[PDB]
Amino acid sequence: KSLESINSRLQLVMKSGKYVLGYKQTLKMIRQGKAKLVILANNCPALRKSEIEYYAMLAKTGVHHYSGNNIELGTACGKYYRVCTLAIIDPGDSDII
Repeated sequence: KSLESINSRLQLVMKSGKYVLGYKQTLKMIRQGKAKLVILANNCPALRKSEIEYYAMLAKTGVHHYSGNNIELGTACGKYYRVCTLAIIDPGDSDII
């Protein structure tokens, strides 16, 4: 995996792609086979990381383990709250996949 940060690519998804935020919707999208890529912050709860990784494995869906924390991920998503996980359904114009 490249050392390059995904931050700018994530911003491109926010602007041009399709995505969901949060455990409930991320898990739903994984389980329905709609998730093209899942992202997890480094300070997500361990039990939640494990659950998401497990279901993503069954769905053959890639998981990118974000190098930063949920403050950084929330900020990269243009939110004013912490974000632990999201599922990208359509990358739009981002070469993120």
